[PDB]
Amino acid sequence: RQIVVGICSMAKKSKSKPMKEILERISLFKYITVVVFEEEVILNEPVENWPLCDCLISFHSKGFPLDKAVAYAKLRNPFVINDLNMQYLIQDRREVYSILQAEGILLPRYAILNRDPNNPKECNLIEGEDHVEVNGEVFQKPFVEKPVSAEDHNVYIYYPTSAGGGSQRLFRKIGSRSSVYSPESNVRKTGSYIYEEFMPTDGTDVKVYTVGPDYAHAEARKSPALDGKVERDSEGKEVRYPVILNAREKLIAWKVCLAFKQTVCGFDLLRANGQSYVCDVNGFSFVKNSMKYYDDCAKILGNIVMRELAPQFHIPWSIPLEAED
Ligand SMILES: O=P(O)(O)O[C@@H]1[C@@H](OCc2ccccc2)[C@H](OP(=O)(O)O)[C@@H](OP(=O)(O)O)[C@@H](OCc2ccccc2)[C@H]1OP(=O)(O)O
Ligand SMILES: Nc1ncnc2c1ncn2[C@@H]1O[C@H](COP(=O)(O)OP(=O)(O)NP(=O)(O)O)[C@@H](O)[C@H]1O
Ligand SMILES: [Mg+2]
Ligand SMILES: [Mg+2]
Ligand SMILES: [Mg+2]
Repeated sequence: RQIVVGICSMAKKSKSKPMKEILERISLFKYITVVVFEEEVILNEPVENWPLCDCLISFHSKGFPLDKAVAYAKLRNPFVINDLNMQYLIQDRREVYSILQAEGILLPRYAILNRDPNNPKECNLIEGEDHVEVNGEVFQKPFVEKPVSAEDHNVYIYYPTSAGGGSQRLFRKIGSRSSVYSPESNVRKTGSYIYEEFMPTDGTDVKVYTVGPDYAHAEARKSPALDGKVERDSEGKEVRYPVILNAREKLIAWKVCLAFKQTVCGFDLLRANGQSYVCDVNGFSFVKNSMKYYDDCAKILGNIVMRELAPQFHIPWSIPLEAED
């Protein structure tokens, strides 16, 4: 019998072009059958009625019942590609940063401001014109202010007086824009935030996409900290710039993939001051518009499934070679 790979995510993800590109390729594996769980089933059926699988690829996005996925994995005990419980922690930037620190991964100097919504003024924040003090720790402008919820993309950057003051307000892309300037120079007064040092890059962010700990694709985009206008080619796709990871960065990718237990993992790197700093870990994420990524990702995922489960199924399997980039 076939080894069944189950895909469990919201339909927007399960029917996305990159998902479909990868699944058609995984399906080329002789002994693998792919089953995509229907969103209506995920949302409305108890987990006892969900399809069986031997290997589970499942990940959280908006509206996804992560508690049900975890209960399904508990019930059926499949081989899990991206750990489900870690996906609760990935929603909280404080937990992400704590894991990165515990792994010796360079990240911006930071402090957490936890604010009681009942007594918002009592928290340990002192604000000057050109700096803040968070639990006594000083951040000179420019600094970054991130909501503790990793799903809240309202990240603000505060400029020093020497550069005109005010702030850049980033947000989930709305059309041709990913940020805007604001004359406001004072920090937000409601909510809990991570404050961190601004790392000077060349104006680009590096996005890294792992498929297991030994393969990572990287590419760069214009930072929204810049001016907020999204760069587009004549075709209307967002401009992306080529990146090859250095030896240190390839190790970063290995560590992030393993520490978060996300085989398929996206994260952000800031190249600054001759080092590379992780500033965000997003979990499950596919590269778009690269035929070579689709090929490599599907092959790697298929080989992981076979290596783990071929002996159980008495299917003969010799471990092949695999790419890094
Ligand atoms: O609801 P918001 O937190 O504000 O943002 C959603 C995106 O969901 C982010 C999210 C929220 C909760 C958990 C994980 C991820 C969601 O991402 P995904 O998790 O579905 O990938 C995003 O879609 P995409 O990544 O495809 O751009 C938007 O969802 C629109 C939406 C749909 C249904 C109800 C509300 C909102 C977007 O909504 P708006 O455009 O109205 O802000
Ligand atoms: N410490 C920093 N120094 C300089 N730039 C930063 C810093 N932190 C964040 N940024 C910039 O601000 C952007 C958004 O911050 P990030 O921590 O990536 O938030 P996000 O909202 O989780 N993004 P994503 O989940 O990738 O959609 C980054 O891509 C960088 O361009
Ligand atoms: Mg097949
Ligand atoms: Mg990011
Ligand atoms: Mg993020």
